[PDB]
Amino acid sequence: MENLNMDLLYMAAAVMMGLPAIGAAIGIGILGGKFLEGAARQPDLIPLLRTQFFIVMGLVDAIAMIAVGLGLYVMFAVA
Repeated sequence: MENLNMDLLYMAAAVMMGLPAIGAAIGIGILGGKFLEGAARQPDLIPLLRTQFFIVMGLVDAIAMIAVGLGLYVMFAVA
């Protein structure tokens, strides 16, 4: 209700803050690498537009979830 809802919002937001180290790091490294394999075959390819979409959508999982979730983690526990 009061403290239990603040423990739940905190724990999900810090779990979300670490999630980009799997998600958006596979976005840049593996779906930028697989993008450049697509550009060597055909520079306007359908799996090129999939992999380039996951370059932006990956590294934006990084920016949004790291700043909102590290913000909430430090507000509840450190204060």
